[PDB]
Parts: sequence; C-alpha cells; structure tokens
Amino acid sequence: SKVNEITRESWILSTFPEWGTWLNEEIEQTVVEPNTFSMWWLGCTGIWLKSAGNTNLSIDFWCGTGKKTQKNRLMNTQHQMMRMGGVEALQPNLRTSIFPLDPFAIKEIDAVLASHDHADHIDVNVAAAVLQNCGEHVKFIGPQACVDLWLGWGVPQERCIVAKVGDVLEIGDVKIRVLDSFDRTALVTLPKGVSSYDKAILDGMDERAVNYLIETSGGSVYHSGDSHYSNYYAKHGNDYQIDVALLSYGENPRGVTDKMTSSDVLRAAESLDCQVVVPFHHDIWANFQNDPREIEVLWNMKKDRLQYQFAPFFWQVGGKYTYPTDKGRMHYQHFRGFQDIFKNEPELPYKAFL
Amino acid sequence: KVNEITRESWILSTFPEWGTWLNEEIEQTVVEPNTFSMWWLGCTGIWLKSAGNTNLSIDFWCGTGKKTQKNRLMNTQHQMMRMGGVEALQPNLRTSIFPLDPFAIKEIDAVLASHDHADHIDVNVAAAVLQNCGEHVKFIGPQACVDLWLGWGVPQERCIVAKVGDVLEIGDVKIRVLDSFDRTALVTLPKGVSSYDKAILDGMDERAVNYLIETSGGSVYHSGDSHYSNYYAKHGNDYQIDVALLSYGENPRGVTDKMTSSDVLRAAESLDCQVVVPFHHDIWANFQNDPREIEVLWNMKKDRLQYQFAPFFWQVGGKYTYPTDKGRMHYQHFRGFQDIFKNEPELPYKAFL
Amino acid sequence: KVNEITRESWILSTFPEWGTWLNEEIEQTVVEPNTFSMWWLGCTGIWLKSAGNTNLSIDFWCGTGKKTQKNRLMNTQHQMMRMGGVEALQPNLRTSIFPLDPFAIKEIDAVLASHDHADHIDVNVAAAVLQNCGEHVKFIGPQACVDLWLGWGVPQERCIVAKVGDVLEIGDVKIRVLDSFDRTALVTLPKGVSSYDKAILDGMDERAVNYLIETSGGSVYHSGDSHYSNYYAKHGNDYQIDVALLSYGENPRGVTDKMTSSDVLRAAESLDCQVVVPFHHDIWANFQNDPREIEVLWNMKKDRLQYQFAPFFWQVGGKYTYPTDKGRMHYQHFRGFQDIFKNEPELPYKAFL
Amino acid sequence: SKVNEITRESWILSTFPEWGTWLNEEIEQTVVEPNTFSMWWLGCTGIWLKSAGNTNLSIDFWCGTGKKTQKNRLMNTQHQMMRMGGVEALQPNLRTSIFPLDPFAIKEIDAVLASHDHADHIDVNVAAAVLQNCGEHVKFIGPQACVDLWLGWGVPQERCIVAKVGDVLEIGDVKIRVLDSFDRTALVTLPKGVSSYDKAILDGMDERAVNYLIETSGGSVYHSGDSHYSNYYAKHGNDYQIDVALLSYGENPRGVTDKMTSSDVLRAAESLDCQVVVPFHHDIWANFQNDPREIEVLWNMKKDRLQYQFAPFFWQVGGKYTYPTDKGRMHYQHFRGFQDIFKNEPELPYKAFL
Ligand SMILES: [Fe+3]
Ligand SMILES: [Fe+3]
Ligand SMILES: [Fe+3]
Ligand SMILES: [Fe+3]
Ligand SMILES: [Fe+3]
Ligand SMILES: [Fe+3]
Ligand SMILES: [Fe+3]
Ligand SMILES: [Fe+3]
Repeated sequence: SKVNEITRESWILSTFPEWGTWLNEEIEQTVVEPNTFSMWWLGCTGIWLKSAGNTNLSIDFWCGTGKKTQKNRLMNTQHQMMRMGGVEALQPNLRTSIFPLDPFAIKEIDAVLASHDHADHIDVNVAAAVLQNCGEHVKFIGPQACVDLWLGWGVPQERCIVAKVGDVLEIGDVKIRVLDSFDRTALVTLPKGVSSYDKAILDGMDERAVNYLIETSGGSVYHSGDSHYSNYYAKHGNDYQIDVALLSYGENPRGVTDKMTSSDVLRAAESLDCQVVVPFHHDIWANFQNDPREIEVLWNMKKDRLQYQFAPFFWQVGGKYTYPTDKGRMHYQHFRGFQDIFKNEPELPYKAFL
Repeated sequence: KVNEITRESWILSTFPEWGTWLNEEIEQTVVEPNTFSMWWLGCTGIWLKSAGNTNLSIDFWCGTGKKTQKNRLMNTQHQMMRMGGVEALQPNLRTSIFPLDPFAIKEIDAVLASHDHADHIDVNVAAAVLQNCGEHVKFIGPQACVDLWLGWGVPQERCIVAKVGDVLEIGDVKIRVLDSFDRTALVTLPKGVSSYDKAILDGMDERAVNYLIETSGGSVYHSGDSHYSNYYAKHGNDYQIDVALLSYGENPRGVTDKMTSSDVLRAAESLDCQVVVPFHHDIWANFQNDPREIEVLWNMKKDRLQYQFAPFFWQVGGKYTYPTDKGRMHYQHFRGFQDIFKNEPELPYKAFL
Repeated sequence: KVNEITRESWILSTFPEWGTWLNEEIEQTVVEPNTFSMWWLGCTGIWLKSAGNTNLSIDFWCGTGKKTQKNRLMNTQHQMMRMGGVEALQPNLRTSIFPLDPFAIKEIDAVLASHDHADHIDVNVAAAVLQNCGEHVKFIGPQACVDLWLGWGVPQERCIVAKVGDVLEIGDVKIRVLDSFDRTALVTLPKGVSSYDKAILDGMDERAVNYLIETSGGSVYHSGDSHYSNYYAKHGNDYQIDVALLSYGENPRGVTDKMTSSDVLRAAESLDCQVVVPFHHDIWANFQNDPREIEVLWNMKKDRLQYQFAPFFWQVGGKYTYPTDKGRMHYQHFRGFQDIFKNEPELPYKAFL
Repeated sequence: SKVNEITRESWILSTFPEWGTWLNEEIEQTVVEPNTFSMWWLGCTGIWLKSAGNTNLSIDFWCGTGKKTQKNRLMNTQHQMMRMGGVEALQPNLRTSIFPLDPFAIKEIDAVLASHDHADHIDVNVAAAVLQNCGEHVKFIGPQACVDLWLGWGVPQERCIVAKVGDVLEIGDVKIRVLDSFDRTALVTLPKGVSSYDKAILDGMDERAVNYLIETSGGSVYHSGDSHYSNYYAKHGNDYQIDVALLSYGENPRGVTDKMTSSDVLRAAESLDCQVVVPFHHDIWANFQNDPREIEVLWNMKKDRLQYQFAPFFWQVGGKYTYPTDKGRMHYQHFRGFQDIFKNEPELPYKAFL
C-alpha cells in the first residue's frame, strides 16, 4: 500500500460493491434440490430466485443509492412526496444496506422483473450488465411503464414483455402470474406539470405497477413490490396457493404513508393466506428505520385468538431462503464460519489463554 | 443510456453510499458549550467534535471484508488459525454502509488508532488526510500503528507513538492513553513467528491501547476491541468515564473475538460509566448479533446490582451528543418531513391517503 | 310470580342494564375549573361536560346489532357488499351494555353526529331529547345527518349543518368541524346508486366530519370512525389536541373498517396529542380485539420515536377527567366498599374470611 | 313523526335483549358430533350444555341485572356484604355483560339447574319462560334452598328435584353428580334478624349450595357455582375424571373476598386435576372488573416447575366451547363473518380504494 498512489477513485474501485462477487459465486454454485426453491435478498425489494430446474430470475434488483449531499436542500417539484405531503424540503433518504451482489458478474439469468417503475425497483446498471454479459434470450418483464423506462435506456423492444394483470408467463420451469398491485404511491407518481388532483389517474395502477406470484416445483412466492395494504390481498389469497409472501415494511415518518405497518404485515399474511410472511424493504432507508420485532410480538399475541396459519421470517440482506426446507426457522443468521474449529490444535502460549 | 455504462462507471457513480452527506453534516455542526458530539463511522470508527471545534477520527475504517469465495483457504498463521486450529476461509463480509467519504475530510486535528488490526486503521484515510489537510494533523497510535503508517508513507513528523500513561493535548481535548485488553492482538503475529512463546504475552502496549478522551462536555472511553478484563475497574476507579464504547458481536462456536452481552454490562459497571454504547456489532456478517440481549439483561439486573449506567443503541452514521442525549436509549435516524403539510397535498381526494 | 310474568314484563323491568345510574352520576358531577369530563356511552358515544356545565352528546347510539339468523342475506349494496363482494348476513352482535338511559336525559346543550352511519346516530336519542329537553337543544352534524334527523321529525330550527372549517360556540365550549377520513362512508350509498363512479370520492364533507371540542380544561378530538390518514398531521399541526378518541377493532379477513393497533399510534403521533384513547372496540362481536396490542407497541416504540403521548384504556360507562387523569393508563370502575369495616363484621369467628 | 311514535317503552321493547334470538337459533341448530359436547356461556355463571344425544341443560342461567339507580344510599340491613364487611353504603354492582340468550325463546330443554340460591344464579324469568314454553318433563334441579325459591315463585313441586351431595341424576344421555360446594359467602347469606355470629350456621352449605360434575359421552364438566377456594377440590379430583373445570373469578375490592384469585384458579385446576380450566363470572360486575391475563401469565411461569397437566381457556359471553374438539385453543374469538369474502368483485371507484 502507498499513500502517494492512492486516489479517491482508486479507493472506491478497490472497495465496492462490499461483497465483491461472493454472492454471485454462491448463487451460481447452489444446487437447488428437487421440489424446493431458493431465494436471496438483494436489498430493498430485490430478490434472486433459483428453481430446481436451474431457472434464474432477478426481481426488483436495485443498485442505486439515496442522497449523496445536502447541498440541494429542495425536493423536486411534484415528486410523489410533495404531492402526498405538501412538503418543500429535501428527503433525507440515505441508503443503509450494503450491495451484496455485483450485477456486472451475472452470467446466468433467464429474466429481469420489475414490480413497478419507482426508482428503487428498476435499474439501468442491472439492465446494462445483463445486456452486456448475457444472451439474447433474457427477458425484461414489467408493467408498461417499466418497459417504457427500459426502452428509453436502450433495452431492445424484443427483449421486453409488458406484464398485464391476469397474464401467465412461462420462463424455464417457473410460472409467473401477473397480479394487481396496491401501490397507492405509484398512482400519484406523475411527471411535473401532470395533475394528481385529477380522479382519472385512479385507473392507472395496471399500467405501472403489478404484483407477482411465482410458482415453482418447490412452491410459490408472492412479491408485492411496495404495495400498501389492500383488502384485495384476500382475493389473491382465495384464488391461489401462496406459500411465501414478501411484503414491504418500514417506519412511516409523521404524516407519510409509504410502507405497511407491523399490524398490516400480519393482516396481509392472513389475507394472502400464506404459510410464511417475509417482510422486506425495511433495510434500505435511514429515514424509515424500523423495528421488525413489532411483527413478531404482535404475531405471538394474536396467533391463537385469530388462528393464524402462517409464521413470520426475519431475513438479512444478502441472505438465502430455501422453501419448504427452511419453514419453521424464524430468525435468519448469516453463516458463522469456523465449521472446522479445532481441526488442528491451537497455537497459543497455554491452552486456557482463550 | 445502456451502452455508456461499465461496471467501473456504475461503481464510481454509486459509492460510497451517502456521498458527502455526513461530511457536510459534521462540518456544519455547532457543538454547544459544555457538550460534545460523536458520529459512528462503522465498526469502531468514531468522529468526535468538541465545543472548541477540535475534530478527531478514531479507528475510522474504509476497508471491506471478503470479496470472493475463490480462495477457500485461510492464510497460514492468521490470528484465527492460531486461536482456532482452522484451515478454511473466514466468511467475514462487511454488512454496514460507508457513511463518510474520507476524501471529503477538510477539517480534522488528529487520526487515532487503538490498535494495528486491519479493521481499525486505514491507508485510504491516511492518503486522504495527507492529501487534503495541513501539516498540523497528527497520526496518534501505539508503536505498531505508527510502524504501519510510516510503512505506507506517512511522514514520521506527523506521527505520535501512544504509550500507556501518556496524556496528549489536541486542541481543547485531552487524550489519555490507557491499557488495552485485546487478547486477539497478543497473538496477531507474522508468519514464522511463534505464538507458543510466552514472551509474546508482554506485547500489548506496543500494539494496542484504549483511549479516554476528555472534553468540556464529558469523557468518552474507546476500548478498541478489547475483550473483557477486570482491569476496566482500575480505569474506572482512576477516572470519571461518562460514555463507554465497547465492541460487541456474536462469537462463532469455539471463537472468542468480542465481548458477550453479560460482559458489556460487567464492563460498564467496571468502568463505572454513565452511558454504555456497544459498537463493532454492525460490521461482520458472521458476527451477526442481537443487541437487545444487553437491554434485556440490564433491565433484569439494574435494581439488584444498583447499576448506575444505562445502555444506548446506536446506528451506523448516527450522531450522539453528550450530555444532551443522556436518557435516550434507542437512536433513530432523522425521519425527515419536518415541513409536512406546509402546503396542501395534491391528491384526487383528501382521504386518498 | 311465574303466572304474572311475560317476555315483555321481563324486558321492561330489566333493561337498559344500568337503569338511570349514570344519568344521575353525570347530572350530579360538579366539574372543577380548568378541567373537563367525558363518559363512554359505548361504541363511539361520548357525553362531554365542561366546567361551565355545557353538556354534549356525541355519536350516542342506542341501537343493537342482529337479532336473528333467520334472514341469511345481507342487504344488496350495503357498504360491506360494495367493499367486499359478499352476500351472507354479517354476524355483528352488540357486545356492550347500555350504560345510559337516553329517556332520562334532562340536561343537554347539543346532540352531535360525526357521520350518518347507523351506529353513530339514533332516532330514540332524538325522540328522548325532543321529549325531555327545551327548545334550545341543537342537533349538529354533516348534511347527511341533518337530512336523517329531519326525516325522523326533528324540527329544522333545531338543526345545524356542520361544514368543515366551521367553528360553533355552544355554551363555554368551542366545536371545530374538521375533515373526516371515514373511507367506508364514501361508499355507503343507497341501492341503485353506483359506487364505481369516481365522483363519489368528493362526497366526504356532506356526510362525515371529525370534531375538535375545545373546553377550559383542554381539547378532545373525536374522529368518528375515520380510517387512518396522513391528514391527521395537518389537524395536528394546526391545533393543540390534548385527547384523541380513535376507533379501533379487529378487522375480519378482507375487510377494513377500523384502524389497526399500529395506526392508533401513528394517528396519536400525527395528531400530536397528549393522550390517545381507543374507542368503538367494545361494540361488535365480529370485531373482538385486543387493545393490549396498542400498549405493547407503544412500550416498544416510545423511546426510539420519541412519542410524547400515552395511551388510556377505558371501559364502557366509565369516566375520564382531563387533565386530572393524565398519567392513568388503565381505567377501573369504582370498586365500592369505601366504608369497609366501618362497623365490625358479623361472623361465626374473626378469621372465617 | 318517527320521533312522535317513540316512547322509552317502545325503544326498550325493540332493542332488548341485545342478541334477540340469534343464540337461541344457534343452539337449536347445532348438531353435536358423537364423542363431543358443546356449551355456551350465558353471562355470569350461566351455561347452556348440549350433548351428542341432544340432551339440553341450562345451569345458573341468570337474566337479572344489578343496580338501576343511586337513589337508595344504603345497603340492605344484614346483606351478606354487610355481615362480611361491616359496611353501610350501597354496593356499586352494575351489570357489564349483554344478554346473549332470550329465555322466552327457549323451545328445547331437559332441565334447569341452580348451583345455589344467590340472586345471580337462579332466575324467576327463566322459570316462567320454561313453564310457559315447555312440556311437563322439564326438571328444576337445585339444592333445597333453590327448590324453595322455585316453589315460592309457583314452580310446581312435581317439576323439582332437590339435589343433595352424593346424588347422581340421569337426564337424557347425561349423568349429573351433585358435589360439595365451597361458597363461603352462601353460609352467611341469611335473612334479616337471623344471626351470623352463630357457629351452627357453619353446617348449612349442603342445604343451599352444591357443585355439579356433568358427565357426557364427550367428557365431563365441573361447574363450581361461585365456590371459593377449597383444599376439598383435591378430593373431587381424586374421585372423578374432570375434563373441563368452570371456576368463578373476579377482582375482589379491598377487604372483600367474593371470588377466587388468579393464583387460586390455578391451584383449583391442579386440585381438580382437570384438562381445561375456564374462568367465568368475571364478566358480570363492574366493581369486580379484572384481568384474566393474570391467569395466563402465572400459568406460563409455573406450568413446567409444577408439571401442570391442564391449560386455561379464555372465553367470551355468548360464546361456544366444544370438548374435546376445542382443546388446545386458548383464546376464544367470536365468529368474524365474511366467509364469502370476494365471492363477487367489489363495487369501488378503483381497486386499491381499500
Ligand atoms: Fe420502494
Ligand atoms: Fe413503489
Ligand atoms: Fe476489530
Ligand atoms: Fe482488535
Ligand atoms: Fe361505526
Ligand atoms: Fe362510520
Ligand atoms: Fe355469584
Ligand atoms: Fe354465590
């Protein structure tokens, strides 16, 4: 190492993303057992899914960050937060989770999905990486607004598939059901100079936000993007067997509603009639710092009285989940290492040193 | 544009995560008389700012952990091999963001290091400070940390070897150099150097120290990642320690590298502090832990043992001001939206949300 | 005598359950200067009494729920049908007693209705007040409540249509009419009127409002059964709200008709109140709930979010006096026996009991 | 004119009792499965029991209320409360639970039981209703003092059966064992002018209070009326297999002892050696407002150390319990409704409205 040879740029390039290609390697090397499926949490609502037949999907994989300076103290005119809250000042949304996966190291993938067109659910860098490293067979699947963003970034139209509610897509050995979204924020996320006083905007969900139910030989996973709470989760739950439900969670600032509360994660689990409920999105923003234990406590208090049939699962960014293998586990813990502890004797001044 | 993007342009546009947000925050902070403020920089990194505008970086670390699984073998005679008789690579992956850009540092009085372990000293932070700051900035640390800085190209004139019992004055702050209890450091030796040899047991002071930093708003004890020692009680008998920063984490089976939840409490009692603040518990995936153990045990024991201190649970990149924040137990980042409803919302109907 | 007894004679001698106990209690309460008292009449019914002896009844409901299972079908286009696409009868059975006989009311200044839903407005209470009280009593509510009262036979000189932004002076109390967030009310439309139509979304103010009642003892915010809205923060920014009354209950799967435990807390924070009081959680069997969820969440979050309010758990028929009772969390009905052992017991031996 | 046609009397008659005949209908229409029995909580200690053989019993069904005014300041001379506590002032006992069953709509019943002669355990209206609606076959079963009250009210002697400790009565397919009572309050519940200093009154339990063990093809239930705690429960538990134990609970005012404490509910369950303990009577009086969670918390703290073989069940007034089907359930929840949720599509201005 040399003080003189170091620049800010050389430091950044040698250091980030944090885990380098550790997880890229982990994912590629994982052998998914028959009648099971595996997923990894990529931060925010990003999920890598890998079926037993080696089909690979990336969903809402986001490699952006939040604010990088306080220099600009003003929020962009008509940003959704301004429309919802009548605010003027900059939002202090700072990214608080590491980047567990290098998208530029992706070699094996079948499709890139986006639940909706919000910035933290779609990514130009992920797009670039997949187009650069992968074959022409990889599909970009998302609602019309997501396809418009990808096309605008230079993704070829032939790579895109516009997801419409009620569509059923086959990719490798997995079935993708496109379902309604309840992302109320998406409804009012409109370009400057376009009015959100107008009631006609209320019919626009389908054009820009969907939920996905992904069916594998090991079971199904419901990715709700960042849908708020809706009674209509119960319609989805009546119609389909949903094994694992991924629901966005966070601590709403006073006067803001952007994520479901702890109580609504449970109501949503009950409405989806799932077996495992998995909060996500609760890792990403400093200003939404939260306490997932609220979900666990409320679940313990209410499960007998309401005869809840599901259990919560508390994950970690970069972590793996395998279903149905991990059903029954509640608290994820990263591999602790040292499985070969004391293979050989220690080298210490006396045995009881430590 | 999709074809104007490379891995390298993505990285340079994206990292570090918070840009210069906290650099700006720190500079623009006006520390009130009779108070001091600190920020947690990840791992055991701390920025301290006094009411006299003295600024110190302690253990500021801008490295990361493993970046690949390709090399499946642990380095021969790594401290973990010496303590555990293992052969396989350690899966230590960095799990906290980088809240401060070392290359945006403009205002600083000294760079301190508790010890020479990799996650407590940084060549990039050194480069940045040498490149952007005046000749007055000191690099303070045990002999072994000075040796690392020197070897990286930090000029001897900038360094101060910290030895136990030293009292250093920097601006309006007093830095007491105190004993370290980092048992891991004692056996962190180069390949070909034996850790069977009992003479290595006298080696703490040359490579590891703890700091008691006294300000006009109170004192902070930075324990580096010392393990538990009864000797904290000697430090606690000798000095008023307001805030104690102690390394915490979940030890893997057969490993002892961080103090347990019971020991964070015993150490707080021994240092006889006012506030105990676990840190280091953010950084490694394989040490993933539950700081609520500390809060639960403290609630169960504080009456019976007449504990006079309270714990405080922080967040990486977060601020703490003493004594202003005494009484606060759970840190929450600024939530934003303090001007909520300054104007009316623009919605299709008022109850839309 | 079994021969003289009829279902009718049984009912008339037995109900309402407390007879006129609370009517007497309320009438005889002398409210101290700079305080106000309220009683919970079940569901969201509130009796409010100021230090100046102004008396208001708010959402006083004396109906019951289902009385038979014979009719197995829900009325076409009932709000629950519109919201849930159901056909079967709702099993809403009233689970609270009737602590106040409306036909014993003799002293009152105004009858308020937050909205026109059946369990918030009452023809029997209207009859009773017109029968027993002077020409001066006002019936205050949104246009839709005034229309219901008018159609029942309440004279038009008695009614006052509440519009958002109105400020009504009644005796020594000020009544601010504020926005409601009762999303169910928006779709509660007559058979043959479409709820697919987006124009219905502008209809809140004509049929539902929230009240902020200001007294010399402080203020109370009655939210009717508003759902959760960010706009509570606008009301909280604009006014000092001491006590917030918020409707709570356990929503059946696929139904949203009451705020969750998490939202009771968010609403308390948004209203920036000092005391939050769930109500409505007593009334329907099919919404049977656990208010302790609110207490547990509040304990878990109050430090981290710096909550400045505390929850208060009431009982139907109970009293609350503000600010005298601030600090109390769990209401207990009077236990009696204050004159215990005034005289000696009459027992076969001292230690019998 | 709606308001013109309304009187206090018309309102009361159109409104009460609260559930009308909903529960009358529910009970009649219930088909009890073989090897099970069902019960409903009627408020206070009232129970409706229905066997698989369609035998129907009412136990301590009380349709009275408490105080209806504050005007009478004084407690009745020599009321049991005055004898026990040397008090003068009126007791503030206000009924706090609704009336889930209309006694006048009873059409199918085999017997009317009373555990003891306290006012809240026997009812003249229930008697009048049963005599008016049912055949000559319906029996009124109670201790001598209960039979005396029924007789005095006009119940014909031929309908009554004086229950004495040790008696075993057959009614349909159920066996009713009459057992000792421990209602200490009943011993000093004596008419004005009769002395409670007299030790002879101590032999009076059996003539006025009993406990019942009701054996069905689905298991047994022990109704303790409002017995206080007694070591003698262990005698009953040694002698018989007791599946469900119904025990009176409440919050005693300072200086009063009228209901078992949370600790004693547990000791009693242990003594009776039951499988399920069900507190009751804790719904009825305002001045005894209590917290049944004390029972649950204590049980969780002690069940391992004491090797408790029973579990508590927390019911709701008007609710159902079926044994052994409901064993394992701890917190009763009334039917929530909406089982046909989303049978059809909602009728809303946009899907995510709710
Ligand atoms: Fe998002
Ligand atoms: Fe979104
Ligand atoms: Fe370390
Ligand atoms: Fe160390
Ligand atoms: Fe209501
Ligand atoms: Fe309503
Ligand atoms: Fe009783
Ligand atoms: Fe009794």
